[PDB]
Formats: sequence, structure tokens, C-alpha cells
Amino acid sequence: EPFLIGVSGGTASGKSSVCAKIVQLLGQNQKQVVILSQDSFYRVLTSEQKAKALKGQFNFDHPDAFDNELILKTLKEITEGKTVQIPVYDFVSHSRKEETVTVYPADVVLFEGILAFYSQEVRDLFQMKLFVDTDADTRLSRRVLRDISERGRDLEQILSQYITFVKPAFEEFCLPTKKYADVIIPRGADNLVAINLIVQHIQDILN
Amino acid sequence: GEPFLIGVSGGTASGKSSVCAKIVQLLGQNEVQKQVVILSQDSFYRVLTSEQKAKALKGQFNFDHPDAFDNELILKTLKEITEGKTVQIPVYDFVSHSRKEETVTVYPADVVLFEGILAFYSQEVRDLFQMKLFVDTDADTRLSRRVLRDISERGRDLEQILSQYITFVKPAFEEFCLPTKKYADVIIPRGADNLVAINLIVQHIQDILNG
Amino acid sequence: GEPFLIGVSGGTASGKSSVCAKIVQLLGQNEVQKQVVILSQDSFYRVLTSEQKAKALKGQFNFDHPDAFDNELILKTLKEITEGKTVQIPVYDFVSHSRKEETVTVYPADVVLFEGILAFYSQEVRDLFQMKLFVDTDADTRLSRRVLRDISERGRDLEQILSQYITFVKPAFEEFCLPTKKYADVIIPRGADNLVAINLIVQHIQDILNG
Amino acid sequence: EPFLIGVSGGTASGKSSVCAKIVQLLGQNQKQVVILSQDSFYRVLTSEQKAKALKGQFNFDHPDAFDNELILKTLKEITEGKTVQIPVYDFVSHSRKEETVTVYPADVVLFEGILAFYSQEVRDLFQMKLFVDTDADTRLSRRVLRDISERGRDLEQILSQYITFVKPAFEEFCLPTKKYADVIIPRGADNLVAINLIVQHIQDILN
Ligand SMILES: N=[N+]=N[C@@H]1[C@H](O)[C@@H](COP(=O)(O)O)O[C@H]1n1ccc(=O)[nH]c1=O
Ligand SMILES: N=[N+]=N[C@@H]1[C@H](O)[C@@H](COP(=O)(O)O)O[C@H]1n1ccc(=O)[nH]c1=O
Ligand SMILES: N=[N+]=N[C@@H]1[C@H](O)[C@@H](COP(=O)(O)O)O[C@H]1n1ccc(=O)[nH]c1=O
Ligand SMILES: N=[N+]=N[C@@H]1[C@H](O)[C@@H](COP(=O)(O)O)O[C@H]1n1ccc(=O)[nH]c1=O
Ligand SMILES: [Mg+2]
Ligand SMILES: [Mg+2]
Ligand SMILES: [Mg+2]
Ligand SMILES: [Mg+2]
Repeated sequence: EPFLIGVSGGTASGKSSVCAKIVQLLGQNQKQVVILSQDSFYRVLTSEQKAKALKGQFNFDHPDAFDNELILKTLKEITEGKTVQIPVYDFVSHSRKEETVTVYPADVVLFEGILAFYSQEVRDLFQMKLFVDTDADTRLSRRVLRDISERGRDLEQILSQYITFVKPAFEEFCLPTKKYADVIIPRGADNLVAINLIVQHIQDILN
Repeated sequence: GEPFLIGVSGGTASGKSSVCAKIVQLLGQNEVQKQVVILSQDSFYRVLTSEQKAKALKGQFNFDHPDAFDNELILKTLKEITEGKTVQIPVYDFVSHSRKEETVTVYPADVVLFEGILAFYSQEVRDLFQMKLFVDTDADTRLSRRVLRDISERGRDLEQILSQYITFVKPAFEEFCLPTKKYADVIIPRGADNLVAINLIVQHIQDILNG
Repeated sequence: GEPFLIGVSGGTASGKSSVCAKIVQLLGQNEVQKQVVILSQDSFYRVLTSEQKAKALKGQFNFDHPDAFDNELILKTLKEITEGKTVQIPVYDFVSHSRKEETVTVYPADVVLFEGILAFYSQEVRDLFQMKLFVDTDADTRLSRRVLRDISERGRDLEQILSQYITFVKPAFEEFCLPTKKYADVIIPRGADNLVAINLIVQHIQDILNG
Repeated sequence: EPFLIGVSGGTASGKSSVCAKIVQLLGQNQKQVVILSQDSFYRVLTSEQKAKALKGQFNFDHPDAFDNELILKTLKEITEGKTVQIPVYDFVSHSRKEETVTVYPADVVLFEGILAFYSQEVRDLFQMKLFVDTDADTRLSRRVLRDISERGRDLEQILSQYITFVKPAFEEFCLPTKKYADVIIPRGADNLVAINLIVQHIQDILN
């Protein structure tokens, strides 16, 4: 049975880097590990919803924006040792592509996303839940640079979409889930002492 | 017969200037008038040596550090305003990073509002304030306003000010501004949009002015 | 004809109970009277399972965590007080970590003050408050008061509560209480010794009660 | 010429551990290093001042409580390559003992104390100035445990001496000196990234 860990936190808090660090420190001193991200499981937009998204009028930080049924199904079979296929989604296009990614059974499975703990059925599947905590302006400055490079978008649009959707959804949806975490990590990936404790806690659950 | 000096502080783009503006508008609207003037710490920068202007061109000068401001001039100016004297304040050209020859004459008023990220840093200036307010707005709300404010300049690269913020502005806020927070009489969450708190401050000022 | 509900929060030993006491004393002293009652979040702890009481004996139970409190009961009780109903609040025995059979009858009042480190955590409870205050006292002032408060118990080892503070209380304050700070109408530095801020709060309450 | 570094910060902020870390990370990848502490240079108390100290009525966090002339003299000769003798002071007794400690010339000299940057003449002797920054309650909890073990004193006395003398003197005397530091270290000795930058900055000033 795979030991799967939920990881959450606000945007640009360092969730994906925290898991990458967990793998790198797990490999030294072979348990096989795979990292899935909730951003892969965005919903299939209709043409109306797609038009709203191009007008900047769609909330992609709302729980309903994620294919929670597919997340629950994909995670369910992973816990049952099966091989799963994982969608690939294009943030620029807001489309789920036809190609998928094969994920073979592993010993540890990190699932990363801003709302990984929102759904109770999904939440109870994680044997361990981590919440990454980072200063808001630090996250925003990472968010702004990331969104300029990763999608070539305008600065006035990033800041207006942040204030309209990202920040309110963080406070209404993501931040309340912090109470479900087993370990809260301040300073994100820079908290190597916290990560070390987590890594050794994983290693001795597997022994 | 003596001016009522009010100190306002808080992080960059927390709403220090707006909160003072709102106070001024609410003072005159609820009058019966009272003369009130607004000063800003950003007028009292030190004139840089060409050695320091060189570091500034390389982006290696901390403008958010206490050493960047003429505190001797800040204290002297505020000490004279409290005593009812008329002061001359300098005008700083930021491209040149120097003081122009012109000054600005600031006459005494019933209320004198001084705003600055480091308004409460020095104990001598902090004690001149008969009321001290702290605007508590939030890093990501403040940063987003700070960026669009700073990007209105022609040569300001985005990654330049995003890096000067992380290197200088955010640390200096936590190292020098936040410790002064305790000294405030009142801490205003969410800045100028907090009319509940600002209404109570304005009505507290009116009571002091009316004996 | 409906009770005015006021939420007070802040860290441990910040002065939440004193600030409410000062407000109550100042309300009656400046009257003409108004009935006002004080509730505390520490009455609404969950009753522990003997599995959890075991972890508590080992010092491995987080009493500063949101899960440690009966928020369903907190919201239901406060919802009924706002509607003018009369509520029964439980009495918690902390040695036993259980609710006694006795309740306490709390009648509606003109002003209802609810104090708690996590008073503003849940949005549904936070919205019941027509006024929200945050006491901002300081870690070392608060810790020193917290220790002498907690050491008045016979079996409380010093290094036990100094370790439960570092492990549970200080993190929970930063993880769950501080984010709610923005929602307050007014943030009071230095707690109950800040009579400037408390006087403006009390006079703001009087105005609401007088139409 | 020795390269001497001033280190300051509030009580129990980790000043002495920060320098110890600096030495340990300097030795690996031999430059010889010695750590002096300002607590060694407390003044010679008269019998009146000593009586006040036993009654808990003496401010040991005030700049006048330190033999600033001896500090300036001792540091002056160290910069001039000479060998110096260093007093030893007993906090329990409030006495300067007759024995001294010989300090032979070194390549780097760390000087640690809560008011190391207060005196301007002393301050200008440091080629590098560090300020250690730590949460107040974290420092106090370290202060309380340290003062119970190190001097066997009563808890009510520690907390009353802290509120009366230590905390006010920190805000009036020590904290303003933070503006003189070249590097401010948040989280104290846990900020290994900040320390690393300092260590490499020292190594390349010596090369
Ligand atoms: N728009 N928007 N908000 C989003 C949310 O912050 C992020 C998920 O957060 P994180 O990847 O940092 O864990 O997906 C973001 N996002 C951004 C651009 C886009 O085109 N689509 C999209 O989903
Ligand atoms: N760079 N930088 N930091 C600065 C400081 O934080 C700010 C003070 O004003 P506020 O309250 O808007 O942040 O002015 C900024 N500043 C200073 C000098 C300069 O030449 N240009 C400039 O933008
Ligand atoms: N331990 N611990 N943390 C507690 C929490 O922070 C505090 C809440 O009240 P305040 O505002 O005084 O901190 O009660 C403390 N608490 C809780 C349960 C218990 O059995 N004993 C106890 O002291
Ligand atoms: N009393 N008192 N305050 C002191 C100050 O906090 C400390 C210097 O701080 P730090 O050692 O943490 O750098 O010396 C302390 N101190 C304590 C006990 C004593 O008997 N003598 C003494 O000087
Ligand atoms: Mg991601
Ligand atoms: Mg301004
Ligand atoms: Mg209380
Ligand atoms: Mg020491």
C-alpha cells in the first residue's frame, strides 16, 4: 500500500519545492516516490466558462474549479496499488489535453495543491497532511514573476486577478484547511529542520 | 493655542497618506473651521554623496534604512511646529537624489499630521506626537499597491523593484518599523477603508480641540 | 432591543479579560444603566476521550488548536444570544478535562462580550460580532504573565509549561490567531493599560446604544 | 591585523551561539579565532552598588554597568596585534576575580554583548557588525531557564527583574544599535543561510 501525503498552502508558498526536498532527503540514507499536483485536475471548461476565463471573469481558486470526482477516483486507485493515468492541463489554454501520464505504483505519493485538504473524502485518504506557510508578499512576488514567465501575461491583469480571486479564495477556502494538517511548515522549503523531522517520520512509518 | 501633532506610521503602501487625507476630510466636514497640514517623512531624505549615488545606480543603496533620513532635521522641524513656529521643509528630487534650492513654507495649524514608515523609530520624535496611529495593512495588498506605484516610472524594471522590495523594503519593515508598533495609541487594520476606526479617531481629535 | 455582541481576541495573557472588564467598568461609570455580560471561549472546550486524556497526561495534546473547542456549540450559543434568547453555557473541569453536570444560565444583556484567542477564527462566529477588538500585547510581556498564571497550579512544572508554550501555544498563536487580526475593527496595543483606545471604544458603544 | 567582528542582540537571542557557528563553519574549508563576551567586562561594584544588586535594585543592562574604558583599551590593543589579559567576572557574586585569561593574537576576533555597539569608539573598532534578532518570548523562555540553572535564582525574581530592567533597557539602549549592524540575522543561529553568507564574506576579506 502506498503511503500518500497531502500537501497544501497558498499560491507560491513552496508546496512543490517542499515535496521535492522530501524526495531528495528520502533517497539519501530505494523507496520510490512520485509527486502529483492538483493543478493537473482542473475541470473541463464549457465554451461559456472558457469565454469568462479569457475575459478574466473565472475563479480558478474556487473548489468547484477542480475535478474533485476525478481526484477522488485517481487517488482511490493509487491507494489500492493500481496504475493510473493522469490528465495534463494547459493553464494558458484552459484545456485538458488528450495525452495522459502513466503513474506506476510507488511507496510514497505526494499530492500537492492549494485545496488538497478541502474535500473531506480526499482529505481522509492522506495518511499525512502538511501545510506550507509563507509570507503573503513573499508569495505574491513569486506569484507575479512566475505568472509573467509561465504564461506571458500582463502585470495589471495579474494583480487584478490576484485581488479579485486568489487572495479572497485563499482566506475563504484554503486557509481554513490549515487546521487539518499534521505538520505546519513556516518559511516553506527553507525550514530544513521541519522537513528533516517529516522525512524521518516517513522513514520510520515505512520500517 | 498650540498645534496638535499626530504621528502616523505603517508599512509601505499601508494607507498612511490616505488615512491622513480621510482624517482631514472628516475634520472639515464635521466642523461647526480647523486648519490642518500633512507632512511626510519622504521629504526628509538625506542628500547622497556621489559614492552613495553610485551604489544607488547599482541598486545597492538601502533607502528604507534609518540612516537614509535626516532625523536631526526631522526632530528640529517637528520641535518647532509644536512650539507654533513656522518651518521650511526641503524638496527632494529623487532622480537627482538631492535637495532642490527651493524649500516649502509650512505654517502652524490646529492639527499637524506626520506620516512615515519610520515615524516612531526615534524616541525623541516619537514623544513629540500627542497621538500616534499605526496603519496595519497587509504584505500582499501593500506589495501590489507598491509595485503599481513604483512601476509608473519609465526606467523602473519590474524585477528591479520586486528585488529591492525583497532585499531592502520587506526586511527594513520587520527590523525597524514593526518594533515601534506598540507605541501607537491606536492600530488601524485595513487602512483608510476602516471608517469605524477613523471616525473614532477624528471624534477623539475634535474633543481635544474643544477642551 | 437586541443585544450588542462584541468579540475580543488576542494572544494568551494579552489582556482580553481585563479589556472587557475595563469596558464594563467604564460603561457603568459613564451611564446617565446598561446590563452587560462577559463570555469566555475557555468555557467551550471539548470533552476529551480517554485516549486524548492519555496524550494530555503525556503533555501531547494541543489545547490551543481549533479542534480543541466546541465551535458548533460556540456558534449555536452566540447565535441565540444575538436573537435575545437565554442560553446555558457549560462548566469545564480542567483536571477532569470534562464538562460538569451543572450549566450556567446566561441571560441576554445590552452588551455581550466574548473573549478568546480564537474568537475570530471561524467566519460564521466572526460575523455575529457587531464590533471586533484585538488586544495586541507582546510575547515576552504575555509569556511572563502566562507563566505565573499557569504556575499557580500545584503540579505544573516550570519546564513543562515553558515547553508546552514553545510547542503548542506560540505556534498556534501564529498559525490560527494572528491571521484573524485583519478582521478586527480596532487593534489595541498594550491591552488594558491603553485607556486612550478603550475610552474611544466605550464611547463608540454608548453612541450605538443611544441610536 | 586581527579582523574583529562585533555581535549584539537582546538577551538570549543567540549571540554566543552565532559566533560559535561562525567559527565552526570557518574552520572547515587554519585561521585562528577567539570569542570575547561583553559580560566579562562588568564594572567593579562598590559596597553600596553591591548591596543594591543583592536587593535586586541594580540595572545590569544599562551601558554604565560595563567597564567601557577597559573594553575600549582591551579591544584597542587586540587590533594592534598585542596579547591581552581578560578579566573574569562572577554574575552570582558581582565581583571581578583576580585571575585573568590570556588571549593571544588571532586572525578573527568575535566580540559578543548586548551593548557591543552602544559606545561609538568601541563601535568603530569592528570591521563588521552583526545583530542577532529573535522573538521576545523565545528569548525570555531561554532567559528564564538559563537564569534558573546558571544562578539558582527564584522565578518571581527573574520575571520581576526582566520587566523592571532587562526589557526597558533593551528597548532604550540595545535595540537602537540595530541600525549600526552590517548584517541582521533573524532566527539567530537557526539562520544558517545568513551565517553562511557571513562566513564566506569573512573568508574573502582575509584572502
Ligand atoms: N488565475 N488564477 N489563479 C490560480 C491559482 O492561484 C493557481 C494555483 O496555485 P499554485 O499553482 O501556486 O499552487 O492556479 C492559478 N492559475 C493561474 C493562471 C491560469 O491561467 N490558470 C490558473 O489556474
Ligand atoms: N526603493 N525603495 N524604497 C523606498 C521607500 O520604502 C519608499 C518610502 O515611501 P513609501 O511609504 O511609498 O514606501 O520610497 C522608496 N524610494 C526611496 C528612494 C528613491 O529614490 N525611490 C524610492 O522609490
Ligand atoms: N496548555 N495550554 N494551553 C491553554 C490555552 O492556550 C489557554 C487558553 O487561555 P489563555 O487566554 O489564558 O491562554 O488555556 C490553556 N490550558 C488549556 C487546557 C488545560 O487543561 N490547561 C490549560 O492551561
Ligand atoms: N540582571 N540582569 N540582567 C542581565 C542581562 O540581561 C545579561 C546580559 O545579557 P546576555 O548574557 O543574554 O547577552 O546579564 C544579566 N545578568 C543576570 C544575572 C546577574 O546576576 N547578572 C547579570 O548581569
Ligand atoms: Mg503547483
Ligand atoms: Mg505615503
Ligand atoms: Mg482570559
Ligand atoms: Mg553571553
